Amino acid sequence: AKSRTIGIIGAPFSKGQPRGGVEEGPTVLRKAGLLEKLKEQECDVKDYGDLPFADIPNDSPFQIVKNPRSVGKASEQLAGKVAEVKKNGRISLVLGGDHSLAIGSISGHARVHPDLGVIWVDAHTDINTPLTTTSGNLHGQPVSFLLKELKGKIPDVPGFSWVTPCISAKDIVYIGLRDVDPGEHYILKTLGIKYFSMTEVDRLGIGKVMEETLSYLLGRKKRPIHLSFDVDGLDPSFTPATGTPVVGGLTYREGLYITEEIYKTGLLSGLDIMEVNPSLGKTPEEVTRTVNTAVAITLACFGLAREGNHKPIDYLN
Amino acid sequence: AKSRTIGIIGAPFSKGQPRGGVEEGPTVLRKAGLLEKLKEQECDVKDYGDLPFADIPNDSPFQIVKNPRSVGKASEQLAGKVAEVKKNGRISLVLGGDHSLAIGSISGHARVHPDLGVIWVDAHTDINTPLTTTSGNLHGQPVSFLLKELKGKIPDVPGFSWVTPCISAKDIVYIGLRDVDPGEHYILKTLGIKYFSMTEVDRLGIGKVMEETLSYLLGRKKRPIHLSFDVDGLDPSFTPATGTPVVGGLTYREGLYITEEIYKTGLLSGLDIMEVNPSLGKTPEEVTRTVNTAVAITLACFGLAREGNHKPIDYLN
Amino acid sequence: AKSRTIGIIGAPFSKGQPRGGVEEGPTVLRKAGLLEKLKEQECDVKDYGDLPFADIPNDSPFQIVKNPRSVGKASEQLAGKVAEVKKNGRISLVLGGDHSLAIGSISGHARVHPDLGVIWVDAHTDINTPLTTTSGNLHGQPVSFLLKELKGKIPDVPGFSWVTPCISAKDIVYIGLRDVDPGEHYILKTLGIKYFSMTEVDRLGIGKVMEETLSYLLGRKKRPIHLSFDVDGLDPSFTPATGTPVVGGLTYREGLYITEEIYKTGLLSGLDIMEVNPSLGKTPEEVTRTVNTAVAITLACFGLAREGNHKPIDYLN
Ligand SMILES: N[C@H]1CN[C@H](C(=O)O)[C@@H]1CCC[B-](O)(O)O
Ligand SMILES: N[C@H]1CN[C@H](C(=O)O)[C@@H]1CCC[B-](O)(O)O
Ligand SMILES: N[C@H]1CN[C@H](C(=O)O)[C@@H]1CCC[B-](O)(O)O
Ligand SMILES: [Mn+2]
Ligand SMILES: [Mn+2]
Ligand SMILES: [Mn+2]
Ligand SMILES: [Mn+2]
Ligand SMILES: [Mn+2]
Ligand SMILES: [Mn+2]
Repeated sequence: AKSRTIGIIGAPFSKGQPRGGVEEGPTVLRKAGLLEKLKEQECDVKDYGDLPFADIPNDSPFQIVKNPRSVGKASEQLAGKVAEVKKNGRISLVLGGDHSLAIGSISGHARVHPDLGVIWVDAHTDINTPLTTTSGNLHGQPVSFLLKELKGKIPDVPGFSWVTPCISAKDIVYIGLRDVDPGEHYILKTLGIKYFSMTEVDRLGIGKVMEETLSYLLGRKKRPIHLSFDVDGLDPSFTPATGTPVVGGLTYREGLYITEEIYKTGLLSGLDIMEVNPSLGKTPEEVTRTVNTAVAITLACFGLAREGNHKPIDYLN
Repeated sequence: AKSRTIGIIGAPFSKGQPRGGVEEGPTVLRKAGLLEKLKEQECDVKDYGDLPFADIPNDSPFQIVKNPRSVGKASEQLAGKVAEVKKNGRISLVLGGDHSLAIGSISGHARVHPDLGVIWVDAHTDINTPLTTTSGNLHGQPVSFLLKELKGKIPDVPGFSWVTPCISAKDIVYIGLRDVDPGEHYILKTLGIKYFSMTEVDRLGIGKVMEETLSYLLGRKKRPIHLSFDVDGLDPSFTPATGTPVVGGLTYREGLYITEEIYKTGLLSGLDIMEVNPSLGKTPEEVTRTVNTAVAITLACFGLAREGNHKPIDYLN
Repeated sequence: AKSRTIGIIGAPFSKGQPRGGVEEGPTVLRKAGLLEKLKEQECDVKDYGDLPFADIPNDSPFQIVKNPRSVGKASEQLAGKVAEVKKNGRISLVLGGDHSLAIGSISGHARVHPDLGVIWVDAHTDINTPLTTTSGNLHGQPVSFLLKELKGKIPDVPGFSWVTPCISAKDIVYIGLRDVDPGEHYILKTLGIKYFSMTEVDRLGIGKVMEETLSYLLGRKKRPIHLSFDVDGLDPSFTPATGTPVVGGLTYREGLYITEEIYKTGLLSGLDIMEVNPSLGKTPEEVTRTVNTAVAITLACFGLAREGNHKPIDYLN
């Protein structure tokens, strides 16, 4: 089935942020048996392997922006790989790797499906520009590079000349926001982007959040869905092995609900599983908890339901 | 009052599953002060003791089905004990023991009140038949033995010739589901059983879940309610000393809400507190946490309200 | 701005309850950087200091009521300090200290704003009278001293002759109740006080809870809001270093939701942050978790939003 035909892309890349270990995310998600688990769920899985990201020595900052050429090149390569998977009629499944890789993942997905609408699950908006950033970490900026409305607000950053903004402010929905920088809040409000911060989740419940998200993106006409999932979108009691944990996040149940609802549209076309950092657990159990939650999230995207699943056969015979 | 008149039955039985210790459930719930706590809540409590379950040596399997004669006999004896408590005008309170004991609890209760509706609080449906089961553990099959629509799908299992299905698929509501076998999902869907898996709980909220459950069972006419509570229905952060724990369960609040709402009907007629296994805690605190949550759930069933309680006297005099 | 103009009052007082350490609540909230954090959020903060509470030797009980003169005097002094802050056109921010101090905090606030409405966030009603109390702890009685409908039910307690009931039963809404004494439940029902015990929160969701609370208090016309927040209203998994912890409380998210909603009215006029006890943590982390949650609560009251905040400047220039 279309909704269960997958192309796995490993993106072992960490230079969009300063914490070592996020490059081990594809390895640990594979070691947990993600591919096997998906195959046991009637998925047609093709593994495109782990992208080689050749070292760029002397990758000096663009102002405060760290490793621009490396981040630019990794996303550029990933865009080509995602476009190939999309041309092969498969849902692209990007195993990260820091969230700067979403530049390549969506850009690549938008080359084959330009009418796509994004669902961004994160505690963070990742919408800082190279000029509003105070950290210079590119995993906090991918959305600014992708938005058509911010063309003219993005300076010429080395490694990013290949980037053409592929999404309008109306084609993205945020879910799980709770750590937004002033520049980002300003951008979010002046561009009128649709979002459900934890405040809206608390007000409405995840049921109405999903009803509104899917209606806002798909109401007019069915279109492909790109879900960019930052594991820090979920509460640190579920995904603690991550770079930027923020308290009061989405529960394990809320995460499964989001992904179950997306599955049920039959329109998932791209998926990013990001910011899993296996060297950031306080104990080895914190690492396995994060990886297991990330696996459970991914499996929900491709049909795994809490009410159960069965094959189209008579089990009472 | 009818809703606070109780007959306690201990069912120290473990052979419906492979993990030792669940037979200690009645002991540990009693030691926690359950009887005394109920009496402090204006309950008329009579203790019918712990059933003796005389050893059946040479209880060889029926195909893959383990200890069929022992499970069959324990349920058969429990049905007789429950029918006696029901004849004595008391709400039967079965302290388990594994969930295969629900065969006897509900069969026994249905002898006195054949019009009863069942609320099944669990992470599992427990509706495998002796032919769909892959484990052969009878705690995973009690509902299949009880359903009238499955008559002809249940083979002649040694120890179960006394069983006559007493409930129709429309007389049961499941709450908390999150671990359903394929055969069970097939049965659940083809029989059109009403259920609220974690997915529906997430979508609707526990408020609407309870409104729908009580309307669905009591809308046509008021009838007696049998609540079969498996402690694994709740999240393992609340009930960890249990055999088959599954992440993402019902919260402590959701468990208290379900039982509050049932109490308020004035129609609770039978209660099962099952799967408490005091030898399955990782620490002694995990055991006391489980037992305390089970006690709290029980007290809500017999009137303990979070808003408070008061006697019909003038407290300001 | 009115909603961000604050007068800080430290109330290091513990004699309304028997557990030592709650007098250290103002110290630990200050050490966490509360004042500085408020100033970084565009608040105009004036610090009125920590009240000196002189020892009252020979403070004999009034029946079972412990330290009546000390509790009466601390509240009396606090009422004078709150009235001063209110006359200076600032929102009074009381850092406690036990909940007995709410006698002084609301009485003082009502002298300047007699039309105020009270939101009481707590696991408890604190509405026991000196005659319904079984513990004799005055932090479990402040509402009874304040209610006009209970005039004639409050005996002449030494230290409280200065007290004039300033609020009617219709001017108070409780949120998070789950541990109510019989006498308190009787008072709550016979006076017809509006409340959302954890049962109503579970039923309605915090969104509807807040909608109803604000409509019930502000419906007729805008009036000043007094939020008396007891950190035990929140679940002990968020605020464990407190005297009277009760399981199944409001979540970190729900607490922030209540305070974000109150901020948005622009009508917060009085705030109490009570029952933080830094000597009641099991680990040093339990203390920092409680203090951090209490800081987050206070900050949402003065504008800190989870969707983010920005200054009225062009961030894209
Ligand atoms: N503290 C946040 C908000 N802004 C910061 C930045 O701009 O560097 C961090 C970005 C998180 C990226 B993430 O969502 O992929 O984790
Ligand atoms: N993992 C579940 C689903 N089905 C399995 C089986 O058929 O043996 C397990 C039974 C649990 C019993 B219980 O609900 O009483 O806890
Ligand atoms: N268990 C409660 C209810 N009544 C008791 C009392 O009257 O002393 C306890 C007081 C807690 C007050 B507090 O909310 O300020 O913590
Ligand atoms: Mn991100
Ligand atoms: Mn993030
Ligand atoms: Mn069960
Ligand atoms: Mn179960
Ligand atoms: Mn209080
Ligand atoms: Mn309290």
